[PDB]
Amino acid sequence: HMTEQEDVLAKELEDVNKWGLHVFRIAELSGNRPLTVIMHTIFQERDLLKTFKIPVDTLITYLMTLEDHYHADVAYHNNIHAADVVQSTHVLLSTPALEAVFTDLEILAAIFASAIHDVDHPGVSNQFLINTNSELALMYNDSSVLENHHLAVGFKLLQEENCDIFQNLTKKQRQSLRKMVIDIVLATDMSKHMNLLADLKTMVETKKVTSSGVLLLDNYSDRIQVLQNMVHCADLSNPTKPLQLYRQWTDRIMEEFFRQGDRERERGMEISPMCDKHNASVEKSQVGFIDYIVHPLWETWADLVHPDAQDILDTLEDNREWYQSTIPQ
Amino acid sequence: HMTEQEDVLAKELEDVNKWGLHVFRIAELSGNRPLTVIMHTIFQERDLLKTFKIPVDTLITYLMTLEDHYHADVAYHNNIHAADVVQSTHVLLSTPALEAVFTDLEILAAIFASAIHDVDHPGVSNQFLINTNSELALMYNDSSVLENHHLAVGFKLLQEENCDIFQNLTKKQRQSLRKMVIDIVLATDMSKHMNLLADLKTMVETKKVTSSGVLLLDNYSDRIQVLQNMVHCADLSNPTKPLQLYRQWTDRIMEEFFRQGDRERERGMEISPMCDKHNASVEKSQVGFIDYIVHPLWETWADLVHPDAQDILDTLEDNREWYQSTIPQ
Ligand SMILES: CCCCOc1cc(C[C@@H]2CNC(=O)N2)ccc1OC
Ligand SMILES: CCCCOc1cc(C[C@@H]2CNC(=O)N2)ccc1OC
Ligand SMILES: [Mg+2]
Ligand SMILES: [Mg+2]
Ligand SMILES: [Zn+2]
Ligand SMILES: [Zn+2]
Repeated sequence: HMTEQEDVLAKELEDVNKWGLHVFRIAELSGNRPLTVIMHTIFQERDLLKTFKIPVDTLITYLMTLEDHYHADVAYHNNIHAADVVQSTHVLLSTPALEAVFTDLEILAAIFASAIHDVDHPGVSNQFLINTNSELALMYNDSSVLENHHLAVGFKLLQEENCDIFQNLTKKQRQSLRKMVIDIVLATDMSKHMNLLADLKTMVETKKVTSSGVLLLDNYSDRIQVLQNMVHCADLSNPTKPLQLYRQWTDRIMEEFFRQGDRERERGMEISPMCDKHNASVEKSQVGFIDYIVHPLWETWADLVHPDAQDILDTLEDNREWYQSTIPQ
Repeated sequence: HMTEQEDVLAKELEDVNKWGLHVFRIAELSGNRPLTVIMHTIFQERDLLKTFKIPVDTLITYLMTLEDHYHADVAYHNNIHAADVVQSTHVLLSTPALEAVFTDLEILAAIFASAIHDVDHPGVSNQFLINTNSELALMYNDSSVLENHHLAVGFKLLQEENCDIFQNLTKKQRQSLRKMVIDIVLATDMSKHMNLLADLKTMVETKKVTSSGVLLLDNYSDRIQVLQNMVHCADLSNPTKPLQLYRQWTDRIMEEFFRQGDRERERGMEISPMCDKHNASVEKSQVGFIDYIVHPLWETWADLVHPDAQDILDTLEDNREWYQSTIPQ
């Protein structure tokens, strides 16, 4: 048996409540199982195994199969990105503006949704699967193709031998969870982003708070909408992390994009924007990504949970300043 | 070779442009192939084989497989209902208010959509497939489960040997058709009906007509919306047909509903509304169906194509009066 100083994985896992968790280091030290150990740590930390009577060996067995179904040959959409979205949602769930707001079931749904939200991603976009007449695009009628697929795989895996982590939820619990999880993952579809954000701004206009700053969320509609946006912000959280995490995420999305561009090229198709290795502006793309998508979203979020997300918003403008100012790589 | 007086099938098929076509008689006389002969007649009549260079043996082969994938053990959602929706859309396409309004591609899409809109229906509702945790509900995330499935089957069958009736459309034609067909079939989802109708009323408020009464439809949005509502009206056209057709449709939907109710019963589930053979009011249900769904829809349609649908609307109030007035069966 090892000493505290020796068990470097447990040591890193103590940072699970922090924005800026060294998730790549956790991936390396867990033997490429970041999703499994991070999910397990989060479930213990939130006392979710006890609350829903999830048997630990059932949780581990489900986590392993789910993690097995992220592709390790995909540079960005893989188990490490899933672990990062899970961990980022976990931190956002604990912002003071949201203190005691969500039930345990809603917390389960948000973390479970984050965990499966990209399962079995092939490293190519919805648009590429539509344009190449893939079996998934045919199956799903060109509409939210991957996000529909992530949901169906994440639920189906629950039926494997000893994988049903929801076996002791009541029928009604399982039905509400399912509903919430579907609503959250479908909302990760980037073609939904402009309306999601437009409607988030609208609900922030008429938000109600207790005198001590806690949000009041009285109904399903308002509750689910915060959770959809929360997970979406978690998904789009790379540029708000410490620069050295951020840069690694940027190298991985570019590598994945370039590989799609190469498939397009050998298939004789037009190369999609930002997917051409011979014609790339990595830094300018990040500045555009931040100016057009990431900052508008995080500014509205910070409004919703004011002043909780101020440091996140400062880091984001800093990283934007850095990508804007650097000498190209 | 037969005489005109002997070829009773060709004789019935001359009624293809009429509301009140004897579709059950066509089913019997075609050897249970109403969808095939009615689609073929409509394609010839509209000169669609020539316009899109569909080879006749390709059309027939696709029609036969598509018709084979409607279930003959299902009382209502079967090949005869598909043939009736196809034929009813065909007549609505020819209302004077819509004279020369739609391109040939849009006409193809509406008739093709009608033809596949219920393919492989199992005779049980979306809600039953969700409640029994079926593989389709899992696949499609509880959302438009059957309508997603109808689309995916109708497109997939095109890939069978000699079934590609769209082989000579340009890539861009095939892409617009696909888009239109998906938009039309997804709109047949009854959970979409209240919003479809609310939005149809809104567009009727600001509709524009030429001085001779032809609708002006300048953009995709307005065009697709009329086609969605057209096919939806065709789907919900049973109570607007001559009484003796109407009554046969009513016996078939009740029989299908009762069979679902029986599956629910033997599975020990609660029996869904109108699915309990031991507790049914066939006539009152039709009056409710007309008052709540069918008449509100057809009144708005008749507004849109005024005065074209007046006879349809008169027949509907007549049939409603009849079901209201009868001695229970
Ligand atoms: C390609 C450069 C511009 C965009 O950058 C990024 C884009 C994303 C969104 C991904 C890409 N596809 C998605 O559906 N979600 C995430 C991280 C990124 O960089 C760190
Ligand atoms: C069950 C009696 C009340 C409803 O009657 C009818 C309902 C329909 C709509 C069908 C039923 N399900 C659907 O998705 N579309 C069609 C014909 C009917 O009667 C002639
Ligand atoms: Mg995704
Ligand atoms: Mg249907
Ligand atoms: Zn993601
Ligand atoms: Zn139908």
